Amino acid sequence: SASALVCLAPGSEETEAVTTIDLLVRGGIKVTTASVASDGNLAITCSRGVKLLADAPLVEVADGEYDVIVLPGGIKGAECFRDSTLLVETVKQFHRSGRIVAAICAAPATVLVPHDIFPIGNMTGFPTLKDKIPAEQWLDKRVVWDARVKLLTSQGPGTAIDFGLKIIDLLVGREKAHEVASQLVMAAGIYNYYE
Amino acid sequence: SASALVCLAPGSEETEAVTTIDLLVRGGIKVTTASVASDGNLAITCSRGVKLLADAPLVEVADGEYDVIVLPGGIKGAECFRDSTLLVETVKQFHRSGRIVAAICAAPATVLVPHDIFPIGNMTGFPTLKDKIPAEQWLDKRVVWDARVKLLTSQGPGTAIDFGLKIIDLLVGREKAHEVASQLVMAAGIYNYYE
Ligand SMILES: [Cl-]
Ligand SMILES: [Cl-]
Ligand SMILES: [Mg+2]
Ligand SMILES: [Mg+2]
Repeated sequence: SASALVCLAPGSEETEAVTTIDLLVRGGIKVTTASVASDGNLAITCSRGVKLLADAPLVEVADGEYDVIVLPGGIKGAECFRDSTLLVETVKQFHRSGRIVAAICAAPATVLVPHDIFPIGNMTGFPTLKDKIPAEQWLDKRVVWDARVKLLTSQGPGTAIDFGLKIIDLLVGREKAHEVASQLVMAAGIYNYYE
Repeated sequence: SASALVCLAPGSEETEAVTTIDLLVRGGIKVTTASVASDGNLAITCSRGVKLLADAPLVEVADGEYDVIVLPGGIKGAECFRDSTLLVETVKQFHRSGRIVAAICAAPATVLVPHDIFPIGNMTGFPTLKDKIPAEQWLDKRVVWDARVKLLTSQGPGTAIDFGLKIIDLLVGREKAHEVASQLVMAAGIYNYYE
C-alpha cells in the first residue's frame, strides 16, 4: 500500500492537516503522523487550539519508506518545521530518493524557500505570503504540481481538499481520486478527477 | 461573546469537526468540545483514525451557556450520539430553550429523525442517507437553515466550510462570516457573504 508521513508541530493548521489525513485514508493510503519540534511529545496544539495526538516522534519515523512527506501550514507550525534540522534534512532526503514533497499555506515560503530545497521549482502558497516566494517561482493557483521535482504545493485551509485529492491521484491514481472526491459533497470549482 | 458546544464521539468525521472548530475560532466564537464517549474518555479516535482531544466530558458542560450545539457526522459517531440519552436530552434542551442545533452529514438522519426532535422543518444531510429523512423535510442543498425551528443542517465533509460560515453568520453576523471566508482561499462554489 502507498503511504504518507504527515508532519505536525505546535501551531500547525488543523484544518489543513486533518482534511489531508482524512482524504489520504479514504484513498487507501496508510498515514503516519509525526510530531516535530516537540522533543518527542505527541500532543500537538494546533493554530486554533485543536489538540491532536501524533503517532510518533519524527526522529523515530523519518527514515521510513513513505511515498510522500506532507507539511501542513500554520504560521508557527511552519516556523517549527523550518527551524528543525531533522525536518529539513528529512524533506531533502525524500526528494533525493525520488519521493514526493507536499506543502500547503505557509509551509512553502517558510520551509522550502529559506533552505533552497527547490531552487527553480514552481510553487504556490498562501496568497498574502506571495512576497516570500521568489517571483520567478510563484504561481497563484489552488494547487501546483511540479512533476519535474515532485513538489506539490497548495494555498490554504480552503484548498486542503484539492491538495489531498492530488496526492491521491499521484500515489494511487485518477480513479481513486475521483472515488474519494465523490464521497465529499465538494464545492463547485474544485476538480473531481472524473476527467 | 458567542459560544458553541461541539460534540465529539468515537467515529466522528474529523474533517467536519475540525474544520468547524477552526472556523468558529476564527469567527471569535468561544468553542468547547464535549466528548459523548460512553465512558467519558476525552481522547477520541475519529472515523479515519485522527486522534482528537475533547475539552470535557459532555456531562460536565451540557448545562453551559452555549448559543449552538454542533453535531458532526461520521457514521459511528452519529450512532454514539443517537444512543446517548444525555446527548439527546441536551439537543432537546437547546431547541426548547430557543437556541440553535447544527448537524452535518449522518447526524440529521441518525440523531434528529429517529428521536423526532424536529417533526416540522426543512433539513438536509449526506445524500446517500436522503431516504432516511422524511420526504416533506428533505432539501438537497449544501446548507439548510430553517429559522422557524433554529435548525442548521449540512451535507458532508466538503460542505464543512459552508456549515461553519453559516454558524458564524447566525452567532456573529455576515460581516464576520465574510471576514473569515476571506482568510481561507475557499472555492468559488461556497457562498462568501459579500454583496
Ligand atoms: Cl522528534
Ligand atoms: Cl529545483
Ligand atoms: Mg532564488
Ligand atoms: Mg414525521
